[PDB]
Amino acid sequence: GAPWWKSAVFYQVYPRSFKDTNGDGIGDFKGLTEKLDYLKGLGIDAIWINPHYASPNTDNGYDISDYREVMKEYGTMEDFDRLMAELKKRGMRLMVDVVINHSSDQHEWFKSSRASKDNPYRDYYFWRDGKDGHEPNNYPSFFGGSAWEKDPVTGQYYLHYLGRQQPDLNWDTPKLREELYAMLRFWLDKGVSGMRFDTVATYSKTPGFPDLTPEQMKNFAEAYTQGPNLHRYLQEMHEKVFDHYDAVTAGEIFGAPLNQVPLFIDSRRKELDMAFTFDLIRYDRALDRWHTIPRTLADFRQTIDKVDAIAGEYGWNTFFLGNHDNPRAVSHFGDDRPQWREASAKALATVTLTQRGTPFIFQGDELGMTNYPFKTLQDFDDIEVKGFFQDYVETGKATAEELLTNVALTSRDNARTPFQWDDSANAGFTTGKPWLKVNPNYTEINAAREIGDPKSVYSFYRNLISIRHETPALSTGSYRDIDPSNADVYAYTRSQDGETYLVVVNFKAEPRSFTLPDGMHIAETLIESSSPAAPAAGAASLELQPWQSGIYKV
Ligand SMILES: [Ca+2]
Repeated sequence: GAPWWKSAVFYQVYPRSFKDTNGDGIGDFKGLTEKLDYLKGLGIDAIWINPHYASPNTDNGYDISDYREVMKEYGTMEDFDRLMAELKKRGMRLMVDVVINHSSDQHEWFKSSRASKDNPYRDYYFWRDGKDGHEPNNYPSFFGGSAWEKDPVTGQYYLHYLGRQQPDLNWDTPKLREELYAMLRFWLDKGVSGMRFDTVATYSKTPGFPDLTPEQMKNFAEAYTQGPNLHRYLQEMHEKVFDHYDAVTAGEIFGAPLNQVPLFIDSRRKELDMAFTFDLIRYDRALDRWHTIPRTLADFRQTIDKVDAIAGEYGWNTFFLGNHDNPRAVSHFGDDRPQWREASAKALATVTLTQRGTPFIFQGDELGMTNYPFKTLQDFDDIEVKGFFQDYVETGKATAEELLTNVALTSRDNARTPFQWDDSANAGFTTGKPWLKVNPNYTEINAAREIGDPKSVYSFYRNLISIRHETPALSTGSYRDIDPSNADVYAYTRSQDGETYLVVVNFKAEPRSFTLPDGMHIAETLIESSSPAAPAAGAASLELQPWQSGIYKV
């Protein structure tokens, strides 16, 4: 019998934008804890929360200044415990975000580290001499300018792949690794059911920090995942920590080449249980990460196929169409125009809940929430956008207008707009002023209107989730794409123990025909979206309306 997490449905909560209960315009623990019935009624088994630790919030939780206290905005340790207690009451599990590629520069380790060259915490981080009057090498940072930042106190530079205020932690130092393990135990001893490892692939640094080649320079993300001790560190963590608990582990394997993913998730390797990969969510993103490249369904399905293949027999994939780091699912993979939004958010739901892997639903997608209509660069909270302005506008590579028009479609802030609960002031997210503006379409896209309506996107999510739970083939069954070259109609089977299901999803806003594989016939129709009528028992083909989806037993 396969583990519980292979057949669970996860939901991702970005606490900052989920539910505010005290008017500061920032979501919090009490807010999440109040919405657990909503989550439970949806069908959700397990929730992954974004970072909830003490932080200066230069990168909204991903710069942690104390790994053993909760973030002051979210509430208190007691609130957190209540959150756990309430989830347990409902038979739900918590996965937390674990952010140990870097800490905050306000962490006490970094404060001590930077204080002098000879202190017990110097090697908890990377400090290095400049070269030829400048940085130690040509590493760029994700968040703009150099990955190296000079400290006048010592004259040395420290490494930061992320923002200046997120110094990278030095995993080559045994005492630092040991501290990380003791920290992971402090959370696991409290009964957390899962841990999601932020940028898990960049823990290992290249010895000698040589320069990146001009090639490696255009794809720095990948270069940062090539550290030679990476897998030895992941194995040690497992042996010293995960072996002693029963929590599931999942890595954000950002920037790694797809062929290396099995090293992280082959269960025989005793590293991680599940992979978040980014081949799909970035399949139409340019190497600079702010332009987009036109792709088709054929690219979409071929990427999924490849990613499926690498899980193999002993590895396991999560599956996701959206997260706090990417544009909104229906906007990016669907068609969010008002006449197609609901139909294509339904079709993407069918995709999400029939993939082989553990699906993760990002807060708000079950309502068909969309990208935000940003109007000026000042509308972005996102430090990644500030970084693009620094790297591309101030250098004369692009104008402010070219940045705006492109990052409007790609920016993480599209995912971070407050969750749309009802059509009251600010979608009922807060009674104060939201930290990031609510999307005006809230008057038409809100949980209250959606739950009341059997034909809504929400109701469709709920129904799909019930179907998935009832049908083991749809979680753990094999996956086979009927026709990978087809750019109109996505279609594939899921099979387990003699039972085979067929999923067919029209990606065109026009009617289309689908012909079943020779000798395959529709036995039953489990569900359809945007269909006027189910096929007949024995059908050898299908007619599809714009954006129609369906799951059929064959
Ligand atoms: Ca609050």
